[PDB]
Amino acid sequence: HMIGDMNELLLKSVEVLPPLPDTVSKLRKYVSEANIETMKVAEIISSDPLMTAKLLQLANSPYYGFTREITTINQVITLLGVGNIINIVMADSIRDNFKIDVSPYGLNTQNFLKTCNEEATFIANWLNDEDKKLSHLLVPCAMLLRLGIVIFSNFLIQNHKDKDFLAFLNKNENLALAENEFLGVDHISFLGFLLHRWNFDDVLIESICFVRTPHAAREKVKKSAYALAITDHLFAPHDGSSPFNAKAAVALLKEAKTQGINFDLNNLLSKLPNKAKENLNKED
Repeated sequence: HMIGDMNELLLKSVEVLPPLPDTVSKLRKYVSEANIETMKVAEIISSDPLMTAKLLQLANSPYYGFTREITTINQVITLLGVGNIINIVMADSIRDNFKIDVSPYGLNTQNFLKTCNEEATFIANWLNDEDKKLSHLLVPCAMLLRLGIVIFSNFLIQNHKDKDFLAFLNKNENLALAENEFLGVDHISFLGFLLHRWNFDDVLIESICFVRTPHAAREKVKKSAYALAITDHLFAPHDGSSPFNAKAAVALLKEAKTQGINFDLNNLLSKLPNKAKENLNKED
């Protein structure tokens, strides 16, 4: 009600975040059957929005003295070690009631999580050769973006507003308007508040915050804001890779080029998901 209050409630709601059950299963299998490879651990974590957030938070903590300097899952693994990561992923907060459930947004949770992994996979596929440093930054950006609606959904469910929210959203078809109506804030703004409070790096934060206006970001944030917006047009849960959104992704690559940010047009096109490729010529 007071500008900034909702932000603090939401913050409290994510003081404990569980891992995805799939992360727990994959990590337990890999560990039981292993000596440890960091890359295999990274591959499991990198598709988990919740662990991405908690692990980056812990890694940017004053305890380690690299505050606001850790932005990648590889850096996280390097700083934290696999031992801490295992212990955090296997942990069980018995009394904790965090719900991993995007049904308030009209989404199938299992499909949403599977598409998160396809998006993570796409980013690496698209950029690991072309711009490896950007790929390493961008996967966490995209996962953190996806965490927005996971946090919002849990909050709505904990507070018995999820049904009213879904009804409103089903009827009105605009996420930010529904969020402002029920929470007083949108999830992208909240992510900016949240990630600043948790000592994340400013370029990562601002890539997320400027995803809707990448041209308006600071010069050093533009490349990643553009790349995140391209990805989001392709992988957004509600309308990712629609004719409109597929075209809009390609267009954005060409706009970034006008400012001397060089994405290879052909490389993106050849790497587009099938849905997007097939939609590129259809009417909006």
